[PDB]
Order: sequence, then structure tokens, then C-alpha cells
Amino acid sequence: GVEITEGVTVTAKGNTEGNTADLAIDGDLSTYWESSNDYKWIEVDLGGIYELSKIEIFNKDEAVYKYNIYASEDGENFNKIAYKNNDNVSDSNGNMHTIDNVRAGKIRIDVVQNSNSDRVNIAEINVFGKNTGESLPEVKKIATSNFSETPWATEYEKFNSDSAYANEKTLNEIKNLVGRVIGREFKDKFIFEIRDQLNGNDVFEVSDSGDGKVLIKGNNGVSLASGFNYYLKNYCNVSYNPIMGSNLKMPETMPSVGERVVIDTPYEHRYALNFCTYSYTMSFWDWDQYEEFLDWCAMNGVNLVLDIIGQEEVLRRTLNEFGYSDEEVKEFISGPAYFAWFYMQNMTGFGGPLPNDWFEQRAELGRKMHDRMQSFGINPVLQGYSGMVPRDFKEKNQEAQTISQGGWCGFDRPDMLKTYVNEGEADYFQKVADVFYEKQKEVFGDVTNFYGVDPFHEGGNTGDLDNGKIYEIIQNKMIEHDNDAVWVIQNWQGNPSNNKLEGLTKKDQAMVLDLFSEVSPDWNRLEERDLPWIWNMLHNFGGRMGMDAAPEKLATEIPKALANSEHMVGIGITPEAINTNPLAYELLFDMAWTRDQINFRTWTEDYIERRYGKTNKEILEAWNIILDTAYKKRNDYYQGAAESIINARPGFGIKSASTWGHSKIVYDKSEFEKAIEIFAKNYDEFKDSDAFLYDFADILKQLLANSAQEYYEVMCNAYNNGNGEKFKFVSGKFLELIKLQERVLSTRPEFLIGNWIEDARTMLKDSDDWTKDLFEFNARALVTTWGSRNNADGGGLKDYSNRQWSGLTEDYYYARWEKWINGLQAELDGGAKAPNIDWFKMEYDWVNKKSDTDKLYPTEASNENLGELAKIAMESYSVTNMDKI
Ligand SMILES: CC(=O)N[C@@H]1[C@@H](O)[C@H](O)[C@@H](CO)N[C@H]1CO
Ligand SMILES: [Ca+2]
Repeated sequence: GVEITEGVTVTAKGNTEGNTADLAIDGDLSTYWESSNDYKWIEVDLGGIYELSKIEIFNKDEAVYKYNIYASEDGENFNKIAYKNNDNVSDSNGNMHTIDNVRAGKIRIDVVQNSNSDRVNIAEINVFGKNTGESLPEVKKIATSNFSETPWATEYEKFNSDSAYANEKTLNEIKNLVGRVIGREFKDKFIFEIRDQLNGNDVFEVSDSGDGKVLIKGNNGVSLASGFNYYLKNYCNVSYNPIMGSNLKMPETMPSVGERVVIDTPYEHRYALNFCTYSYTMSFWDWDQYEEFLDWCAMNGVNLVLDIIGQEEVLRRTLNEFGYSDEEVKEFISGPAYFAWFYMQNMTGFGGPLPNDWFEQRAELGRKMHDRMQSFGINPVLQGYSGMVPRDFKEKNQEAQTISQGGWCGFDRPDMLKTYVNEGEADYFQKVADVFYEKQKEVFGDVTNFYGVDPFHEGGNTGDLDNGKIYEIIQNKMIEHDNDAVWVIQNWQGNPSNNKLEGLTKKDQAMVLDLFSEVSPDWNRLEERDLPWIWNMLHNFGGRMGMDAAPEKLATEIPKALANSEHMVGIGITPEAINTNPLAYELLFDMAWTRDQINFRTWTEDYIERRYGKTNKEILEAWNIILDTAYKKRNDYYQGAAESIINARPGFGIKSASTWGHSKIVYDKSEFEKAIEIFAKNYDEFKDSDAFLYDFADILKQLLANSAQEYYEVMCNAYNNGNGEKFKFVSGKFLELIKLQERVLSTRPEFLIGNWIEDARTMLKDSDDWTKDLFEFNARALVTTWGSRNNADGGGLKDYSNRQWSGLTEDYYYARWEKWINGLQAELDGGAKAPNIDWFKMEYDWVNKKSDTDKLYPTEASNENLGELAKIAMESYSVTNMDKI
């Protein structure tokens, strides 16, 4: 218990001018370290291993500070040993924390809240303990394997060079898929065969074997899985969706096929995934979830998938060759929930640093994916390189020429190397691009010909450079390292411009994803320039939820585009998240297997029967109401489902929760409520279908979101009219409506914030408390404030990824509205004017709470009766009966 007064040093990753880290341990209460960015922690080295008894912390003023304290005795694992989360003000006496004789050579103090400022500080920190005489071990540097040295390389080349081995692998893997999807007991009821393409097109066949088994042919694994899916949907009344609800009840005996079926697709590619999907949905996926997704992809005909798994190791090896240590690379790379905007060159650093063990684990996961994709015949889209470098690249490489890219939503964009330079100047685009493509091959090997990169995504700066020449040189460099390369390019709000695209000198080795074809198609300019392009349904923005789909456009515009074009080489999905409206994604991929328009109404009728395992006239009537309301074709511009007012920052005249969203309901709300009445009437009969319960919760929460918007307008009028008694009553029903909404959301495991957070905290094995807390920060921030203040507010990202989720609704959305309502009520009751609320401060307080110290959110759904909840909603919180209420 003696104060450690010699040999103590400290580091920090950021500080305001003159308030450096060493000022936290200089014995002077008048000097302080102060943070300058989102790295709000300091790391103290004790000059040896001590058994700590006390830690004492002083701040620079008398604000309320909250912080978490971590310790490490091996140099790698920092585990939580103390914290302050109460609302006590700091004072001249400091805060003393008792430590239970914990061994520690290093200490981390993370100050997550300063009630007075966005920036945090530590005036002094004193550590008390007993010297053990020991010193920390030297921590091993990051060590990763080359692909060619792993068993993955042996297996990948064996598949490549041995057709008999490759066919045995594929056919066995499709059999394993069957066991995973419907059960191992059904594996031996199928016989799978590889056949040739049908006149250059992927094709599958389904027929009777002759002895009661199902014979399925296909030119590759995807076609085989698609034929297996076709048999389930059309003969077993079965529907598979591992993310959004399934019906896997198989008949007691295998239904006979009857007449043989041969079905092909005219599309070379069926594409899946936005960069954003890797953040809003897949951030914390394990291999079990990736395997499910690839099974579902193959069954839906998907053969081209964006793949950024383990790209952090590729970039580490690359930047290591240009003066960057591993620690500097970790500061450049974002956290695990922000890779989408890191690789689209929009932001750096935030959410990190990643743990040291991240790099090898993710490279291994990526190799695991490529093995499975090779078995199925799914092409991954790896990374191209367009010149992205950190902002200090010139400091370490003096001859390099770079272009400042400015800001994106308050984040500092990375720099961009000049794609070409004058003669006499060093060309670091050529240097770094050569290293990048070579390092990518070292990590994963030759797994694809498709590479994605998107300079100037949603901003940037072309500097003095010529637009077309930029894309000419980027493509040529890509082809230099892979002669068969195809540059996969996003087409998003008119970018890249025609002048940029016309710089592509090899049109057949570029492929443009028309990102938003079902709302704002933009492929005519691509078709006119003879550029291969893909028709994509985006549908989902930020994971924001609500009933929303364009089935009629999918059933008609896709074959119409094929008939009116020559360079349409596929269809696909580009959702920012895969969590809502499974009908839309089922119908899209189904449109790959036809050249004619289909009837979206009769398609929906067949879809709901296999999704629920049964149907009747009333259930069909309810879904026709959905088709006539929430799923009805529209011709305006909109990003995602209409947002729930419950999820918006409280205020006057709200028209959306997110900056680029919308809350206008374009259908009649009371008409849509009829669908809920029908579902409730049929609840007892259909409650054995999990997909029915999924859909029931989906439309019931849409009902309460729609009615909450009306109740919000009424209490807004009551305030403007000075009617305090009416405001108290209407706002009381509004808050009660939200309480009912939280109960509805609690019935679905998909809607639990606890599952999102726990996945983040457990996505790596043998991680320390520090990494778990940081990953939880990633998970909490992304669905609320997104970034910190300058990103949420000035940057416009506040509640961009708002979710109608259990736990989050009770503790975040409800709390905001309750606070706002209480303020307005006090004013109407003859009090002082309602104060301004710093919403970000309140929101960031929830963001920084930890599951092991504050509140652990459940991972188990409730048993609430959706039919009974629907009755309450219709009787007490509905639009139809609103005047009686
Ligand atoms: C903050 C954010 O996620 N913004 C997304 C962006 O990341 C995405 O690349 C783009 C195309 O899907 N849509 C933007 C939203 O209009
Ligand atoms: Ca000091």
C-alpha cells in the first residue's frame, strides 16, 4: 500500500496543445492531460509489476466524471479492476478506489464522461501497491501466416487442379448444406449431379430418381443449392431464411416431383452485399452465422458476394512497407463496427484500436469463407486499390504526393495518393498499389478475378487530376496484377460521373453496380457506354425497420430491363443491412430465374403459404392489404422504410428520425390496421409458425409506429394551444403506447439489443475486458449516435441506424420522449420555459455504459401473446378508434 513514486511513465494517443499525457503524473494538481479526440484513455506504466491496493484520480475542475480502470500483468490482457459511474462531482480531495491486491505492470484509465465538456482530463493519478520484484514480459509482435504455408492453400489448389476431387467436394458440401438446412435425416433423400451449363447459362434440374429420392442437377454448387431450394418451395411448402424466419417442417414422406423440371438463368452474376452490410448487420458475426448466410445465398442463386473479411491484415502488411508500425496501423483502421466507411475511404480510427489478435483471426475467417465459396462456385469480390493512405503518409514518405480528401460527416477522410505525377516526381500510387495487390495475394491467394474499390465515394477531392485519367490508371494497375481482373464499381447518386467512367479503357473488365435500381435506377448511362452493369435492389438503409418493399417493381422492371439492354450482366441486392422485409429479398433473387414479368400478387400468395406452412382466405386477405398499403408501388424518392416517430429526437415538427430519412406514411393507416386485426383473429391457428410470429410482430409494431405519429401530432397541438390538461392526457397515452411497443418488440430474438451487444462482446475468444468494453462501445454507438458529437450532430449521423428494438426502446427512445414531455408539462403547468436539451450528451451516456457493470440486456425473448397485444393496440392505441380514445 505504498505510493509508487518512481519509475512511472504514461502514454496517450491524443491531447490538446500543452496538455500532454505526462502532465497526468507530474505530481502537480494544476497541470492536466486533456483529450483531443475519441481516444479518451491514458496508459500508465508502473516501472514493474505491483500488487495494487489503491488508485487515486484527480480531475482539473468540479465536473462529474465517469471512467473505467483496467490493469495488465502480462502486457497484453487489460482487465477491468475499478470504475466510477456515479454522479458525484469531482472535488479537491480526488477519488480514491480500493483495489483487491491485483497484480499490474500497466494501467489504462478510460474517461468516458465529462459532464462539462466533450473533452476529458486527468489532473493527477496516484497508484499505491507493493512491488513484486517482477517485470512485464515482452509482448510478441503480431505474427500472421502466409496463405501458401497453410492447409488452405493445399486444399484450394487441389480443388483447382483435380476435377474429380473438386466435384466430390462440391457434391459432399451440398449434401452437408441439406443437413444444416432441414436436418441430417434428409441428406440421403437427395442425389446430386453436376451437369453442364444450358447454352452458356447456369441451370438446375429437379426430378424423381425412381426409388423415392429427389435427383437434382446443376452446373455448380450454387445451381445445385438453387435446385434443392426449388424443390423445397414448390413441392414441400418449405421456406428457408436463417435471418428473417423459416418454415422447415418437412412432410412425413418425400413428395414426388412428377414431370422433370429444367430451369436456367440468363444472368451471369447474382450479387449480394453493400459495404454497409458488413457494419450494420455483420459486424459481430461468427462463422456459424456466415455459414448460414452462404447456405442461404447459394440456395437463392447468389454467385457474387462482396468480401472484406480480414482486409485489415492485408492493409497492415501494406502499410508496414511504408514506415507504419503495427500500432500506427491500428490507429488508422477503424473499430469492428465501422469497416464499411473505413474501406469506402470515409473515416479512420473511430471505434479502435483493434486488438492484436484480430488480424490472424480475421485472415483465418476469410480463408474459411473462400474455401466454402470455392466449393459452391461463389465469386468473392476482394479489394482494389485507388490510393487511400493515412493523412501522415507524406511525413513518413517525403517524396509521396497526396490529395487531402476533406471531411465526411465530421470525420477526417483519409488522404488519396495522386493517381499520377509529373516526370521527375516519385509515383507512390504505383509503389503502394503494387505492394497492396501483392500483400492481398499473400494473405488469401488467388481466389477471384473481381475487385471492388470506390474513390470519391460520397465526397473527396480530385485535386488537379483529370477524372477519366484517374480511372484509366486505377483499372490498368488492377489488370497489371490480374490480367482477368474485373473492377466492380458502385454507382451511387450519379457518381462516378460519365467523364470518370469514360476513362475506363477496358469496358469488359469493369462492372458497375446500379445501387438503387428499385427506387432511383441509373443504368441507362452505363448501358449507353457499353459498361457491364448489375440491377440491384437496395431497399434497406441503416438497418432502419418498418414495412416497406417494392414487389411489383421487382416482378416487372427487372425482366423489362433485361429485354431493353445488352450489357445487363446480372441482378443483386445492395442493402445497408439484412434485417427487414424478407419478401423483398426472396422475390428479387427469384427474378433471376425468369425472362418474363410475373404477377407479384400471385407470387406473394404462394410465398406466404410456404413461409407459414399453411394459409387460408383471411391470411391471404391480410397480405393483399399489405400489398395494397405498405408494399404498394410508389414513384417518389425515399431512402428506406418510413421511420418511427418513437425513434426520433423529440422536438417540434419532426418529419424523420435520421437526416436523410422520412416519416411520411404514404398509405391509409386505418386500412393497414385491418391486416393486424386479421392476424390477431388467426393468431391461435398460425402461432405454431415462427415466421408468422415474425411477420405479426413486424406489422403490429408498424401499427403502433403509425399511431404514435398521430398521437404526437395531437400532443403537439395541445402544447401550441396551451392546453396543459390535454397535453398531459395525450402525452400519457403516447408514453403508454411506447411501453406497449417495447412489449411487442420483446417477443422476437431478432429485436433484442442484448443479442447485438453480446455478439460484440463475445465475437473473439480469450479477449480481455478492455476489448469487450470497446466492442460494446462499437455496438451501442452505431445504432444511436453513430459517432461522437461532431459526427452525430454537425455530421448529421444522429440515429441514422435507429432500430425498433427491445431494450433500446425502453432505455433510450422512451427516456428521450419522457424527458421532453416532462419539460413541456412543467412549462404548461405555470413553470419556467422548457430548457434546451443537449440530446447527444444524454444519448452518449447510454452509449458508454458497459454490460458487466451497468445493466445486462437479455438474450432471451419474452412469452407475450402477440394476438393479445394486438387486441390492446387496436382497442387503446389505434388510429381507427382514436376519437373514442
Ligand atoms: C451513413 C451511411 O451509411 N450512409 C449511406 C452510405 O454509407 C452508403 O454507401 C450509401 C449507399 O448505400 N447510402 C448512404 C445513405 O444515404
Ligand atoms: Ca498534473
